[PDB]
Amino acid sequence: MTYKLILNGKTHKGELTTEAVDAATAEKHFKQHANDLGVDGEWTYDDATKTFTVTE
Amino acid sequence: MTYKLILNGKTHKGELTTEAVDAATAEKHFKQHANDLGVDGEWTYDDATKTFTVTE
Ligand SMILES: [Cl-]
Ligand SMILES: [Cl-]
Ligand SMILES: [Cl-]
Ligand SMILES: [Cl-]
Ligand SMILES: [Cl-]
Ligand SMILES: [Cl-]
Ligand SMILES: [Zn+2]
Ligand SMILES: [Zn+2]
Ligand SMILES: [Zn+2]
Ligand SMILES: [Zn+2]
Repeated sequence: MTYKLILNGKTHKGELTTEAVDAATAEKHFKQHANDLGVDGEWTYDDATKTFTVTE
Repeated sequence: MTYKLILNGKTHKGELTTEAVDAATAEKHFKQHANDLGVDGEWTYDDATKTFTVTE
């Protein structure tokens, strides 16, 4: 399924999508990108919309 | 000004924004993120909308 990451960082905002066979696969993928983009915040997940948010 | 990066990659799609004092500052910032997200493609820039696109 297609998962989305919403980044609400102080220096980086936006949205990334990726295809993953399960939610853990997508979340590990996304935690790597949030690290890469310097966004260290609070994580939430919405299963209905397959959307992770990271908020600084 | 706020610049945007549109990523149209095979494995990563989405949009990132950042504030930068000039376009070269934003583009260097964004080229680092596209590298980080594994998106190596053709770059275009639209000055009217301060938008870089990278397309695989
Ligand atoms: Cl799917
Ligand atoms: Cl950004
Ligand atoms: Cl950055
Ligand atoms: Cl500004
Ligand atoms: Cl992605
Ligand atoms: Cl990735
Ligand atoms: Zn799928
Ligand atoms: Zn950034
Ligand atoms: Zn500005
Ligand atoms: Zn990705």
